[PDB]
Order: sequence, then structure tokens, then C-alpha cells
Amino acid sequence: DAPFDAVLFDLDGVLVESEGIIAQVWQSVLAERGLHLDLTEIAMYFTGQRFDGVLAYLAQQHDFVPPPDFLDVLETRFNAAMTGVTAIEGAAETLRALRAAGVPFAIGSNSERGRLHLKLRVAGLTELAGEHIYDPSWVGGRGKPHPDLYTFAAQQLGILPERCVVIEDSVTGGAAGLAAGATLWGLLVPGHPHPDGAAALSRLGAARVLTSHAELRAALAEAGLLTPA
Ligand SMILES: [Cl-]
Ligand SMILES: [Cl-]
Ligand SMILES: [Cl-]
Ligand SMILES: [Mg+2]
Repeated sequence: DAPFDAVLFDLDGVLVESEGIIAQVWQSVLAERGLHLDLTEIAMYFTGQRFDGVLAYLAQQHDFVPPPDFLDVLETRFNAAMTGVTAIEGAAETLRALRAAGVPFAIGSNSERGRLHLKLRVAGLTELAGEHIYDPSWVGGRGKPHPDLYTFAAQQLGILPERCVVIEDSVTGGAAGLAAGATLWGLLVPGHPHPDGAAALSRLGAARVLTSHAELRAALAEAGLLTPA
């Protein structure tokens, strides 16, 4: 009984750390303008939100309306900041282990193509991540939670999606993996923000919810993909 042929990876929160970096930018730019919010609130409510929706949040929850230069200063600083994206601990080790064992894998991300590649570059993961790196431009813009990216990535590997395991840290991405017919394993490495938590991923239908790359590697071995410690 060997359930999987291949692994499909999310990028943000799973292979690279960028949402923590984004949260810190929000935090410092607001702080400079009077408002001091904690990193957990900013990650929870600012990330992946449209600028006008962040403004609405600030006005409703914090009675706060930012100065005229808010939009210009955040863009400067979100720019300067993408260069500091870093590899999730143990991510390179997982990619290295899968390459050594000849297990096919792909990356699916909603990031614009150049930003996807920039993040793998700055995180030192380009060579490990390989050829199968897919953003929504490959599927006509139909990104997660649509299953399209993962269906396509499986197809590019020549593996049936039902025989893939998807490694994700959000409902948006986990949903895309389940809707493609894959098995979902949530990965929530602590000390980095994720858009959703363990209970939401399990209720969504994650078969398990892992908390480190070391844990992931053990699970992949139980599943017959890697060699057990
Ligand atoms: Cl790493
Ligand atoms: Cl994504
Ligand atoms: Cl991503
Ligand atoms: Mg993610």
C-alpha cells in the first residue's frame, strides 16, 4: 500500500518566509504614524488584503486614518523588503532529500511569476526547486483556491493528482490541492505566520497537520517516498 507518487509544494509559508516580513513592514510604517499593532493582528487581518480593505479595517477597528503618504511609503518599503525573504527552516533539506530519492515534485504558487522566482532566488532555493515551478499564468490566471494549478503541476510531472500529496499552510492553498483530488498535508512551521491554523486545516480535510520539515520528512518516509531515519 503506497499512497503517493509525487509531492506538490506551496511556496509562501512552506518553502519561503515572506508573510512575516510583510507583517513587519505594516507594523513599522503604522508605528511611525502613531498606531502600534502587534504582529499577530497584522498577519491575521492585513495580509493578502487590498489596500482599501486595510484602510476600512483601520478605521473600523482602530478609529485610525493614515496620513496622505501612506500608500507611497508602503510600496517603497514592501519593495526594499522582498530582498529579505528567507528559506523556511528545513525546507532546503526536504527538497534535497526528495531529489536524492528521485521523487517527482512541483511548486504551485499564486505569486506573479517574477516575484515567485525572486523569492526562490533570495531564499537560496532556486537550484533545489528545479524545473517544475508554476504560477497562475500557466493556467490562465485561475489560481488557488481553484484546483487548476495543482491539476496542471501533477500533469506536468506525469502523475495523477489523486496520487499526489499537497503541502500547504492555508485554506486557500489546501482547498486548491483537495479540489484537484490530491491528499492534503498541512504544514504549519511555528514562528512564521500562516493564513489559517491547524483546526481549520483539519476541518477542511487535511489528512494530517505537520509542524516542521523534519516532521514532514518522517511522514513522507512512512508513506514510502523517503527512507525512514
Ligand atoms: Cl531551508
Ligand atoms: Cl499561493
Ligand atoms: Cl505562494
Ligand atoms: Mg502558503
